[PDB]
Amino acid sequence: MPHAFKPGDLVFAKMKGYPHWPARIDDIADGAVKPPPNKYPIFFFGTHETAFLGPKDLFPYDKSKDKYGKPNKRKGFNEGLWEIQNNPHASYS
Ligand SMILES: CCC(=O)NCc1nnc2n1CCCC2
Repeated sequence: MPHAFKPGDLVFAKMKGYPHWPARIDDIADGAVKPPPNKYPIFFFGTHETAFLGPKDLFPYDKSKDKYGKPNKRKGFNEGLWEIQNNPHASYS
């Protein structure tokens, strides 16, 4: 059965106006800004941006990749597909 989300989990993450996007749950570094309650820090592959999202917008990657993991015209998306498949746990700073 499923656990709660934890840092390192791979997802497609949904935000208003964008396609379901390759992303990971991030850790919060010591001394860095924490997310609001009930929100997770989501690192978006390709764009390398971070937003705070709750589980309603987080789709586990294994289950969802058949539907959401196809090339898209949006800036950063196809780079993001490469990252989530080939080196999802790397430093992208
Ligand atoms: C998250 C930061 C933001 O609002 N910038 C717009 C934006 N541009 N590409 C993306 N995003 C959002 C999430 C999918 C990747």
